[PDB]
Amino acid sequence: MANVAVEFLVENLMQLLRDNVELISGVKEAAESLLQDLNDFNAFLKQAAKCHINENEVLRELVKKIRTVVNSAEDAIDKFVIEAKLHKDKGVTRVLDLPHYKRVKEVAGEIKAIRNKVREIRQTDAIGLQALQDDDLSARGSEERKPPVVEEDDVVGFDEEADIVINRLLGESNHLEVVPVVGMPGLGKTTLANKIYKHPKIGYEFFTRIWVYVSQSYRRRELFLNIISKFTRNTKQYHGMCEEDLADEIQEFLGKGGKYLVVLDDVWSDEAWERIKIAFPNNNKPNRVLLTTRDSKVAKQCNPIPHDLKFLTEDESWILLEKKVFHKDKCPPELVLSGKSIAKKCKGLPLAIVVIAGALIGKGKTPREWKQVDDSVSEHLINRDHPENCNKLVQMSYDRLPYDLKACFLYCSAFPGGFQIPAWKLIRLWIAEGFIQYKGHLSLECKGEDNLNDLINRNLVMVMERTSDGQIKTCRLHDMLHEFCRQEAMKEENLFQEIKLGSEQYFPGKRELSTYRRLCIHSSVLDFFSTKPSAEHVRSFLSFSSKKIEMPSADIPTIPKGFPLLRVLDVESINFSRFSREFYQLYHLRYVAFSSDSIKILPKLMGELWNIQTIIINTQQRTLDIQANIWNMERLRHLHTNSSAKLPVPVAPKNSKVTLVNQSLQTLSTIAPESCTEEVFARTPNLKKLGIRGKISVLLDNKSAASLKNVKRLEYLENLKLINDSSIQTSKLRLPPAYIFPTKLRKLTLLDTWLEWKDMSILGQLEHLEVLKMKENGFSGESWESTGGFCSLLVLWIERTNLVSWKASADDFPRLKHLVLICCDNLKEVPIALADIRSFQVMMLQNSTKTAAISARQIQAKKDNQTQQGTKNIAFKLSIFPPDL
Amino acid sequence: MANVAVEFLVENLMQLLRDNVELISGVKEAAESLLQDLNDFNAFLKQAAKCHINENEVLRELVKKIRTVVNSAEDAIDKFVIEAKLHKDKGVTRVLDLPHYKRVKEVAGEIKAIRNKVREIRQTDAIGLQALQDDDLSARGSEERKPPVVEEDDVVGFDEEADIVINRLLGESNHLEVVPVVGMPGLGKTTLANKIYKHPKIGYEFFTRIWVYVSQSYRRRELFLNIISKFTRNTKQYHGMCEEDLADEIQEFLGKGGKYLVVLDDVWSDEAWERIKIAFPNNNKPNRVLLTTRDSKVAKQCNPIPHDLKFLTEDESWILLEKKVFHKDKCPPELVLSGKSIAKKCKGLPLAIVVIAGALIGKGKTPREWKQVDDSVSEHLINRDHPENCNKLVQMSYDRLPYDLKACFLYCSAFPGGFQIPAWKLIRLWIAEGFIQYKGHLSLECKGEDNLNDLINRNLVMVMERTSDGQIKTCRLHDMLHEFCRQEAMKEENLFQEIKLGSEQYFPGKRELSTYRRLCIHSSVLDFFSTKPSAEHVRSFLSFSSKKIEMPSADIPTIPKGFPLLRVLDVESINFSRFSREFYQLYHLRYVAFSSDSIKILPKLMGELWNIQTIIINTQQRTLDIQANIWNMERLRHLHTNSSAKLPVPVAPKNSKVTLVNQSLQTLSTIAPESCTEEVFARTPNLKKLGIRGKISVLLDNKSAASLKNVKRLEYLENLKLINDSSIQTSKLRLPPAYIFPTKLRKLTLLDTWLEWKDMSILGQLEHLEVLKMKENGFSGESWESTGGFCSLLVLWIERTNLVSWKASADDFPRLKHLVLICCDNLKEVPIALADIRSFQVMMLQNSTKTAAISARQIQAKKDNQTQQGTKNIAFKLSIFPPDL
Ligand SMILES: O=P(O)(O)O[C@H]1[C@@H](OP(=O)(O)O)[C@@H](OP(=O)(O)O)[C@@H](OP(=O)(O)O)[C@@H](OP(=O)(O)O)[C@@H]1OP(=O)(O)O
Ligand SMILES: O=P(O)(O)O[C@H]1[C@H](OP(=O)(O)O)[C@@H](OP(=O)(O)O)[C@H](OP(=O)(O)O)[C@@H](OP(=O)(O)O)[C@H]1OP(=O)(O)O
Ligand SMILES: Nc1ncnc2c1ncn2[C@@H]1O[C@H](COP(=O)(O)OP(=O)(O)O)[C@@H](O)[C@H]1O
Ligand SMILES: Nc1ncnc2c1ncn2[C@@H]1O[C@H](COP(=O)(O)OP(=O)(O)O)[C@@H](O)[C@H]1O
Repeated sequence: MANVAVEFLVENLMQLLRDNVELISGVKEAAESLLQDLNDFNAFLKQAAKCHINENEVLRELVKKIRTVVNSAEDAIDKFVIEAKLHKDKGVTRVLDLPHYKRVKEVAGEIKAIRNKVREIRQTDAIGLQALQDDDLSARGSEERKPPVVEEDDVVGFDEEADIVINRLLGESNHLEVVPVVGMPGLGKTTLANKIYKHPKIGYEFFTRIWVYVSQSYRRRELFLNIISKFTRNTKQYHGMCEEDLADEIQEFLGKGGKYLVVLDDVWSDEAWERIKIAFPNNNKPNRVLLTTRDSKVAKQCNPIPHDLKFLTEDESWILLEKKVFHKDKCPPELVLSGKSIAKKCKGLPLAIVVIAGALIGKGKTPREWKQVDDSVSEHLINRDHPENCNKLVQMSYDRLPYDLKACFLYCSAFPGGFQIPAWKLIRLWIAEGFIQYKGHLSLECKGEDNLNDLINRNLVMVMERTSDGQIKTCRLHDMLHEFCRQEAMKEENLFQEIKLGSEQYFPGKRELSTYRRLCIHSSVLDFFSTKPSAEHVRSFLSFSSKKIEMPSADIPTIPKGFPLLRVLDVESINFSRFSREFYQLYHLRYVAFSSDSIKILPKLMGELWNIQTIIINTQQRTLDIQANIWNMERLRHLHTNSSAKLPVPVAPKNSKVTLVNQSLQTLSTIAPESCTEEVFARTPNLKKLGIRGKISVLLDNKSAASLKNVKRLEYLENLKLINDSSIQTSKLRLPPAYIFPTKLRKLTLLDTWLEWKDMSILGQLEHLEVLKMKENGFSGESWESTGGFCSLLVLWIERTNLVSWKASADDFPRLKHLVLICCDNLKEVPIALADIRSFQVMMLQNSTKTAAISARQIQAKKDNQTQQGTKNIAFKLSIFPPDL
Repeated sequence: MANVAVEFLVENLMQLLRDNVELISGVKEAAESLLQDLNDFNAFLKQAAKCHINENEVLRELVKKIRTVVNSAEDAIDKFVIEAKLHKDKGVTRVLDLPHYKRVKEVAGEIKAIRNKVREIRQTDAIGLQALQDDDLSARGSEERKPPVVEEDDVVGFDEEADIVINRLLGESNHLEVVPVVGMPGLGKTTLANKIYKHPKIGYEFFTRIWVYVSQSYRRRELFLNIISKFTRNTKQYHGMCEEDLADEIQEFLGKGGKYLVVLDDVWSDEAWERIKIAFPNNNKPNRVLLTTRDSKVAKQCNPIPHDLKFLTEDESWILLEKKVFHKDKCPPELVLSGKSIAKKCKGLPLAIVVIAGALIGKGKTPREWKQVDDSVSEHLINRDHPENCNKLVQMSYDRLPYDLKACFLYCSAFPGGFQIPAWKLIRLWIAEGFIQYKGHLSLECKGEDNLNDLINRNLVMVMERTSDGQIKTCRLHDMLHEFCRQEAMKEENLFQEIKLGSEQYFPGKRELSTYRRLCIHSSVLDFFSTKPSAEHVRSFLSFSSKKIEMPSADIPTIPKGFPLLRVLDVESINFSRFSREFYQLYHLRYVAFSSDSIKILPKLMGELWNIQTIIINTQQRTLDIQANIWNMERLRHLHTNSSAKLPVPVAPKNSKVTLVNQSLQTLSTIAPESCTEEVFARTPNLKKLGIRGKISVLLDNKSAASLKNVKRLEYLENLKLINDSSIQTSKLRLPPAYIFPTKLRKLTLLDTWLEWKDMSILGQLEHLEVLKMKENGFSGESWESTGGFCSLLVLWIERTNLVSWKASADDFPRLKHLVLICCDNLKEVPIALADIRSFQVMMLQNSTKTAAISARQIQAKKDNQTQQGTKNIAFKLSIFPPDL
């Protein structure tokens, strides 16, 4: 939508005028003029949006060229800004910088012609404003939306295929067999196969169970490395071994672990199965493979008997729609006939019905909306076999979205097919692109999380992984939605364009690449950069690859010089050895991610990019030294890192009264303990997440820095992590008293502190802490005895400890819901008093002593009797690692 | 509740341990013990609150003797803190200074005996936990509450008595006659009388109309000063007059305004009417006065025929109940029988029904709750005429309130009966008393406002005046609610104690005062301070008088020396010549208000008080100079003033890296223009309100306009005020461009800037501004022509300008709701296009030309025609203050 670009340009111009007067100084009148005209433009596009522009040709004619004239302005202003900052570097103290001030004033001549153009067009727009304001529709207020807790996890009317499949498997002893499943896209082969892979009988039967996704763009060796990973810890060794030997190693590991069930998803080409099957050892055991698909030929080839999936009958259809649109509550009677007619209109496709329930949630729950939706569906599914019917249905759902979500959905279609989207990165990309604008009081990140939850609710985006906290950790887009969104973006809106290279084709020429605004290259990238492209109007550049590619020493300069107007640059999948000066000459850079293996210092010139919001760095060295004045970069909001970062020593200005305290700074992913000082925390009042890697001892000792005591100043801090990199128990470490920590702290992580279990009382004293995660021998001992305090703790996580005896009472953990016990191969039993807590719902116990498993089964039987006893308890689910136990 | 005191002590001790380590260095061990013990008792009392406490004597014994212990600990800790801070001022560098640290360390010995007693209680209270694990009631989640828009403005079934009285009045023209009304308290005499005083016929008949609330606590001379103020512009002439001459002057002015209707409310004693009546000139006019009362005797005395009021019948009863509990929606059928049974039991009392509707909102909308409240209301209204039948019903409603709202509702009875509570001050007092504890993300002020709205919703608190923008401005409690709350506080909770000098009340001795925790003296207070009281354990002190009382030069030491442990101190009704040296040793002072007439400097000693949150200074000087280090005091949240305040020049610590940036500061009432600087605005990031009184020229001068340009830096600023004191139009003033102002600014006020009307284009560009108030010739000119831009402006307020011509179109102000036009004595036209704006609903026009009134009547006719045309328009109310216009 043109509104997005208009708003972003207005905001950036305002920020540049307020903040940096000197750069814009030669053209201030033109800046203010463009500001007024863009405000008026935005109002006009809103008024046009109120109407159905597609209904009138004149309205559609009017919108065109609103966007091009706006685009011409953005270009001229940005070129001017970069030119004048280069002038500042020139340091021409001449009063009249006649040489090359006439170049920045050539850009200003373009600016002036552009201001003249914008003054025009605005006069024509004033014509037809009154006529447009005569008409309006959908005059209503805005309501709230609510978080997407799990709902309808049960699968309507699909027990039949589940039981048939679970029956078929385990037929012939000592045979490696494959179970094909087919059925048109959106039917639910993955959903049913998930229900199988999570049915109790399957987990009872086979010990090893691997979930594997194999699309068309799948890679064989990438898959083998990960499957070997399922068994062992490190794959960096097998980065240097052949696929065949890798196939052999997977075979040995998989054969060792008794039986095995392996799931490969959405296969496309029979040769794909032919190649992948090698790793599986046919060692004369009843091991079952479960592949699903869409094409019939491959299913038939891999086994002469494919099990075809089934459509949902009319009743299943209506019940499913009722569930999705009305969630737990039951439908009010008046809409029943409408909903049943729509369900019948669907023909029993779970995908069409699901998206339609999303559209109904979007419209409302009033009879007029239901009748209109019924009429529209009765029109857009006249055929069955044509997939574009699903596209028409999704378009109908899509039309009702707010334009802000319209931008986010398309931009979520940017990622490659089959790629699992990291939610935090997706939110930060949305922020840096300008799709989320200040409205209200929520922090930008919270608004982004709410937007993602909204998109999940109407069933456009399917969630894949969730956190311990219950939040979302990784999402993606179903194939049909990906195709519809990609076509809509690359064709209509020109949001972005992709450059995947088919056989016997060439990367476009400079004239074509001239008309792009964003690039995505998810295929051979070094090949596009060996050509030395040049497109002055590329603002973003995305490359979400699978492997890590090295960048040749003679090829580093190409990105900075080819695209001198970047804003977003995510090349996390490309490893750099260094950087060139043109890099530090990129002055519009907002988002910047990159990897590296020999980087140790963040050069100081990097602090001259005065618009950076986000920074993400990967480095193999333990210590990363930062020399750029991050206290100078006003708008910095995040600084991620995987090594231990050594922040610079802060100094306030001497001749300037102004103090350097960043109000908008929310993260310091991993800083060294040496910098956990009073001043570092004086400068970050609003900090919400902090991490410290290094030798946690320096913190805990009270000589060098009362560092844990320094932590008291961060009032809003809500997440902390203590990572120790020393591998030597030089002394014993002691946590300070529980009045030093912040009050809202909600999630803590320890790793190799090696603390004594008596200190757990201090943590019990904390009030709001909701998740405790101690990994890799965080607390050392053999005797912990609960002493109360964990009033609100919701998830407990213990991994790689030598604890033996634990003792508690049902009043120690009143709100427990989740309990994680990993790699505790020296614990004996879990206290049974944990079976008394009502909310205790999920437990898991990995690589643990079998006596603990027997006690856990006792606890499960206890809670089963409780729920049987008429209490309104939440259902009980257990998990014990041993297949036998 | 004991919970609130427990929590406040815990929080204060935590803050003391964190920030001031040295003060509590000698006792930190007892301090930490006590801190853990107080957390344990907080949890204990929560569990006790789960099980019913009112009904059980064992519980009401157990809870006692914990409060005594916490109070003893509080007193010991506070005495320790004061003596140790005096030790800091002593500056004894001796390693071992026994004198006055032996007595301080034996104050720590008292602390140690108290910690021992707390340990004993800890051991004892653990006994008796077994029963608490058994019992728990009202286990449920918390939902949201919504802001109080007007509900049931219309009065159910009262129209008939309004008819009788409106018909009754005006019968014998040319006579001064009083109209009494009688009907038991809580029946609605003032509701009906307000309905009359706002009936169109009344305003049409009489020109002048006055509202004057009266009560037993009335004061005549104040009444007249108020009665004459309503007519006059300057009260200076009448201030030094005699009460009889006050009567004379009110007589003359009341005669000037032709006829008149005067309303006097809740007259108690005939002597009152006899003493008041002289001021009314019985000038042989058809003038009317309206009295209402709860007593028959005085009503008979005033006139031999009082019109006794009626009770609501059953239908009106149930109608009122459904209205109050369901607002604009209709009751679900199942609850109809219950609601009607309750309404019938209520006998027809509007107050009983209103309170029961409030209780029903509080509980829920489910049949079990309705049956419960029904079976309880049948139980508590056995008698009829008697008042206590009402008190019991309030008890039923009040029982369900959260323990947080119970404290605030009780604390609202501190104010003397018949006092209109200033809402902002009330919220600030609640904050300083610790009643509102940080919960969530809302600012403390927002949480307080929400709490007040909640209290209003249940119909416990009656609103009196609202602001321009629709918010609350002052409130009060109905008499019976005040009596119930007063007894409940003074007797059961010992929340506070009043000392009302009756004809036979005489000031308690030192022993009795040894037991109070808070005082309220709303009577002669100089008389109480002539006695030189002494009570170490008084924490608050409140005196909300109506007059201003000057403090004798010999009694300024009495407040500090008598009460050396003060926390809150509101004596805004007592003028101070100066402050004695003990004021600067009230180190616990959080809230401090006072007045003055000769103060010009806040001496630097004031900055030594490290806990001050709020400061209110009401000085008659034109300029107030501040020398206390505002940047040193860390918890400062507000600073209110009358004179152009001249803040000190900021300085950073030379030898310390610390930066003096207050995150909590949120107000500066009237700063001097000279101090507005980037140095100051750098220190106050979250500032939300700013005011600048002085010579606005320095600001608005484009050459020195760097001032408002500095104002550009406050991101969250939401309210700004420009007040000019100079009476000389020395030059013409121009607003800087609209990209300098913050983006969220919602309300602007100008006063004597004398700006050209062409500049209103700048203010049009601002997007979110919702209320514009220009007073006392803000914008000067004779020709303003609207140029669009006021996208979201809701109220327009023009006062005392020589504008003559105004031109606009219905697209100029799309969202206007209320238009205020006062003292515009030279306007000739009100563009008719304002009648095409649907949002426009209330209009006003005061001291304006007749042609404007004609145009306004045409506008009302137009909107009436529109609403007649089937459009869903919000009903239109027009008002011209002088009816003959
Ligand atoms: O807050 P309000 O209830 O709306 O009172 C406002 C205003 O207050 P704000 O602009 O800060 O909101 C002023 O009250 P104070 O700020 O001084 O406390 C005062 O006008 P001045 O700026 O000239 O002081 C005037 O109240 P009053 O009529 O008692 O003088 C006015 O009243 P409104 O409520 O009608 O806006
Ligand atoms: O499950 P989560 O709720 O995501 O919690 C953590 C955490 O994530 P958050 O701090 O954002 O909540 C870590 O995030 P990052 O370190 O990448 O910033 C991540 O990595 P760490 O191991 O270093 O904590 C870790 O993932 P994992 O432990 O698997 O590596 C993950 O916990 P999960 O195990 O559930 O992913
Ligand atoms: N039996 C079912 N009941 C309700 N919804 C279903 C069912 N089966 C699939 N879905 C819906 O279909 C989507 C899952 O996609 P899916 O059909 O498994 O992809 P494919 O079948 O193409 O591999 C989800 O939105 C899910 O809610
Ligand atoms: N029909 C009604 N008559 C009188 N009061 C009503 C009615 N409906 C609601 N109320 C509410 O009852 C409250 C108490 O009445 P009020 O007029 O204060 O008592 P009184 O006039 O007897 O002192 C008022 O705030 C009013 O809003």
